[PDB]
Amino acid sequence: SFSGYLKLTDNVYIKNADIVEEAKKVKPTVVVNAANVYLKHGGGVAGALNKATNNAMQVESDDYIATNGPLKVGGSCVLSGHNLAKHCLHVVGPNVNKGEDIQLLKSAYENFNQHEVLLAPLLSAGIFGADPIHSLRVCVDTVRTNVYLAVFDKNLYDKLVSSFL
Ligand SMILES: Cc1nc(C)n(CCC(=O)O)n1
Repeated sequence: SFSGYLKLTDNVYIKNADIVEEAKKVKPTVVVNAANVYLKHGGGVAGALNKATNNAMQVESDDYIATNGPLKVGGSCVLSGHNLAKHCLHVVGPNVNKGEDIQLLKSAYENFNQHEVLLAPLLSAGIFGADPIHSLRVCVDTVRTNVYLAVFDKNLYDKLVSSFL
C-alpha cells in the first residue's frame, strides 16, 4: 500500500518519488499518466510509464486513438495499467509550452474525481510548462477523492511542501 506520504489535506498526499517505481511497488488501482491529446508517450511521466510497460501502453494507446481520435485538453481516458496498475487514467493537462489554456488545469484534475484512489503526478508540471505550485493548489482545490502525488524532483518536492498553504 501507499507509504511514506506527507498528508497535505484530508484527501491529498505527497511523496518525493519516481511514479514508475511507486506504481511497481504499490500496484495501485489507478495510476495517472500526464498524457497529451494524441497519447504519444514520448517524454516526462508518459515516456517513463510507457517505457516501464515495454511500450505496451503506446501500442494500446495507438489503437485507442485509431478508434476514438484524440482526447480533449482537460480530458481523459481509462486504459490498462499493464504491469504498473489495474488501470491507467490518461489525463491531458494543458501544455503551456504549446500555448494551451492554463485555465483547463481544473478540468483536467476533475477527471480524478471519477476514481476513489489514484497514484498521480502533478498535472501540467515539468515539461508541460505550468507552475507546479499552482498545479498543487488546483489539485487540492479540485480533487475530492484520495490522490497520492509522486513528485520526482527532490528540490521541487521540498519547495512544494514548504510553500503549501
Ligand atoms: C523540475 C521538474 N522536474 C520534473 C520531473 N518536474 C515535474 C514535477 C515532478 O518533479 O514530478 N518538474
